Amino acid sequence: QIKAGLIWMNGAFVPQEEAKTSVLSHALHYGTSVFEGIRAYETAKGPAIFRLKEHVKRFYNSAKVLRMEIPFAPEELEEAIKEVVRRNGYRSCYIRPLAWMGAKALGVNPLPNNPAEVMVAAWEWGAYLGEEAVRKGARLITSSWARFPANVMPGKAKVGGNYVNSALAKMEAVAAGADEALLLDEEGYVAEGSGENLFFVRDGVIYALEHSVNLEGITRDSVIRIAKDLGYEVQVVRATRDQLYMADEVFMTGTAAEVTPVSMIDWRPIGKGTAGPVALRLREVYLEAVTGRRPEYEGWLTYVN
Amino acid sequence: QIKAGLIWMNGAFVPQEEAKTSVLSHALHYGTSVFEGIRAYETAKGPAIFRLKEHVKRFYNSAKVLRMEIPFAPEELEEAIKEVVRRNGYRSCYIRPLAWMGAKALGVNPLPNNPAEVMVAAWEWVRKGARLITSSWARFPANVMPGKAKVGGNYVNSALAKMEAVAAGADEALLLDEEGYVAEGSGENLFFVRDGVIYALEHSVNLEGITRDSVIRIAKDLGYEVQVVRATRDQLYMADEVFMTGTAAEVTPVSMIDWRPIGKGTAGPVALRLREVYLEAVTGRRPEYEGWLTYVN
Amino acid sequence: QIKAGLIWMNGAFVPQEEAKTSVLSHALHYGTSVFEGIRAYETAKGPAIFRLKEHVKRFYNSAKVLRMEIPFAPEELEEAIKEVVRRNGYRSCYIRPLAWMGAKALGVNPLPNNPAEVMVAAWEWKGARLITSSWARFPANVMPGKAKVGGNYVNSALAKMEAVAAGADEALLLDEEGYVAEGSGENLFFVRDGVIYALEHSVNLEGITRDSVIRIAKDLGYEVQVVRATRDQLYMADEVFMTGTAAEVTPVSMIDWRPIGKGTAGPVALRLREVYLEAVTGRRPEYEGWLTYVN
Ligand SMILES: *Cc1c(COP(=O)(O)O)cnc(C)c1O
Ligand SMILES: *Cc1c(COP(=O)(O)O)cnc(C)c1O
Ligand SMILES: *Cc1c(COP(=O)(O)O)cnc(C)c1O
Ligand SMILES: [Cl-]
Ligand SMILES: [Cl-]
Ligand SMILES: [Cl-]
Repeated sequence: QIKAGLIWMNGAFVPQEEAKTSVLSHALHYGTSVFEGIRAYETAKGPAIFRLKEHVKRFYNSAKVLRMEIPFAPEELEEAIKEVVRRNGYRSCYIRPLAWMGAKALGVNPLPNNPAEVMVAAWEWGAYLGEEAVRKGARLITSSWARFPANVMPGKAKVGGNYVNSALAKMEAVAAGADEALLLDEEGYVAEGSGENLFFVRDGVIYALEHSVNLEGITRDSVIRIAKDLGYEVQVVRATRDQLYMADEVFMTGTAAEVTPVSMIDWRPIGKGTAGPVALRLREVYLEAVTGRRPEYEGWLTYVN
Repeated sequence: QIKAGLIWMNGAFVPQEEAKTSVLSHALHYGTSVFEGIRAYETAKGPAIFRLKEHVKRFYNSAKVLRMEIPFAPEELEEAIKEVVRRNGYRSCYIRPLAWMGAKALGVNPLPNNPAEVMVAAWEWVRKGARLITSSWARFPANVMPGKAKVGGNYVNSALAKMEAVAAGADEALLLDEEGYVAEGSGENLFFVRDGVIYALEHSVNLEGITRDSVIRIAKDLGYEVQVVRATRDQLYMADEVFMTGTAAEVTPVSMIDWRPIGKGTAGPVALRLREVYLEAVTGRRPEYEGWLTYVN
Repeated sequence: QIKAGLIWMNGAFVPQEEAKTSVLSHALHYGTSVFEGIRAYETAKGPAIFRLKEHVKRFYNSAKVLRMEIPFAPEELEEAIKEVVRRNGYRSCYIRPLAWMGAKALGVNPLPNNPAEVMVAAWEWKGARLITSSWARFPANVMPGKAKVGGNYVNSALAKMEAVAAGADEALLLDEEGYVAEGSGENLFFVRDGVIYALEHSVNLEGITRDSVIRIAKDLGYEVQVVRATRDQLYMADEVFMTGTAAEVTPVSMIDWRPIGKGTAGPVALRLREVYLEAVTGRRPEYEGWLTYVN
């Protein structure tokens, strides 16, 4: 499977083969888990975790939505997140904290299963997209699956069950020949990708999409701050698929996707048909920030060493 | 059970006992009435009615939505509201102006019943925070009921929600709109605070609160950044603070929603400061906000 | 019929009489066409087309929504538009560019019909009373509301007919959720306590007149906010007005038989309208950039 190595399991690191849970775990049956996507980027000062506290804060916030009790102080989880990097001797890596309801009972109500089991795993990237691919840009296709209304699934939380919607949309997009899916909300407005927030640029202005039913991305937040620091005007608005069709540029953000320009949506080219200068510039500054080359953004980094 | 005393009835004051209307009144059958909630607070210079002008304007605006004709000039209603306070010797009181379609006919169309009958009555009138529960009743879409007006019929929705919330052990209900976003309480506008920024909910299908308006101005004067946004229930769950505003509720901190504590689980500093400046304003202790007060004496 | 005169038909001008297309044209059966509305106003320096490039850009943008191919460069279309005014001797006129899918086939899919055929035609050019329509403007995933696609106007046509039959001048469409959207072909604004409120784009077309009015309003010193609005927010507004190439800035004095403010055209709407007219007729140096002098 995934080459994670030593995994933190409820308080102590164990070999990957020991990082297993009962197949009767509530979360494996009812999607009652919460997770985070965190990255450590190598610097000449060792690995630096990007916006660790903001991600951990969201982790506990997601748990609160499910009334899930995480039996560890945020400080303990933060230490575990730094340790999973050190103990495995990783430089750059992806970190996946997970809290899930165990196998105490299988009634749909997860309360009797509290407190939640928790683990932190991390693994290295197999490959990265090169500048050629980034410039060609991602191709999106609008999904036939709508992102869930705000009173159907908790869209501000990274709750496991939520991703059945993301999985269905992603599979559909790939089957259609696209790189990613663009989900609309039930009313017909653009929501977000299967796991990425959307932005578009028109006549010099950068438009971030309102939160609506989307997750409040930390990369999105980072990109907006960076854009403003560079002197760009940033507006937050609700958008339709055809506002994106006629945008000068479109790009998406996410911990895994960083800043990814989108060159085509529903087989309709965006602007020049390749990544545009704004998205390529934002991506560069963002990468400079996460890899510790921007003193003004060092506050966002937590050095493991 | 209400100790209203002298009530202004279509032009003249009469004892509470005499303030009655036909049970064939259109409004008692079809909810065709409009009302307001106005408060008078005691100050060093006597009772002061808070934002009288704004409330009366909305009273007439609500009537317009129903194509209801109020047979009095706003100035006359304003005098009656001041008199209801004076004549009853009130200082701190709740004032309830009410215009309703009468008993001329009972066809559902209220036009034949114009002009409306009008009456004005009044009666003498935290850190733990209020507990809310999200309702199973959604606030009406903007093309179903006039959500910007205080129309009587609208409150069947509020009544159902409030009843459900209290039965569930909460202090107030939090209504969502039909699309699933947060709307407002049964009779209060909502706000939340996150990372130092105050978020006032967009008007959407909610009533444009005068207390909400007041709080925003106060917040800005204090130096807080205020953003007007649409919000989901979980954005509130993760807020540092959340509070409600309304004439009766003033500025009320909300410490818990759906049994999920908000922030520290007790009233937060921001909501408390806004409430304090608001109470200072309505009691005549803020010169910069004196324009909002109408002194009875 | 319309007194268009010489019409540009896929590259060359021909008498109106010859400006015809097969009744088997895809667009005549399935609404697969795109168009624009552009005006030329007389100025001291001759006819001037208002914001020509922005309109042409939207024309091509509308085509992209339908994956329609326009076999001419924007520059060529812009020249044709200027020429339709010159050749016909027009001073103040309405210009109607149109790109439509032809008669190559009649399967609903329009791709086999590309490239589109194109034509450019032109003709010399109290407060409105509105009634809220029983037809909702289409959701953003039902019809492309940011594009001037022919088929979209069946919705506008139905709303307009209803409004007129009800005794009003124009229709006010709500979106499916119940919020105000726009008129059959005009963007909406309202004024309350000195502030001008432009409606968010939601499912509406991004009007060029709306854009011009917002800039003018800001330049005059007005505070402008962009919001979502309900019908009763309009009922209680001090003023309500709508914008569009044909409607310019039109004040709205009544909605659903409920008077707006004074019940007559208000000062803000009337002023924006007058300043807009001054801009399009070349009397405001600050807005000269928006004009294209034909001569
Ligand atoms: C994780 C996630 C994102 C991206 O948020 P980041 O904090 O930028 O990683 C966006 N949308 C969804 C649905 C997500 O789960
Ligand atoms: C009266 C009312 C409010 C609060 O408005 P205030 O002007 O602040 O008193 C909020 N929501 C509803 C539904 C109301 O009826
Ligand atoms: C053309 C149109 C408008 C007006 O836009 P302008 O660019 O100002 O002419 C508004 N709504 C619709 C549906 C339209 O087709
Ligand atoms: Cl397609
Ligand atoms: Cl619960
Ligand atoms: Cl009516």
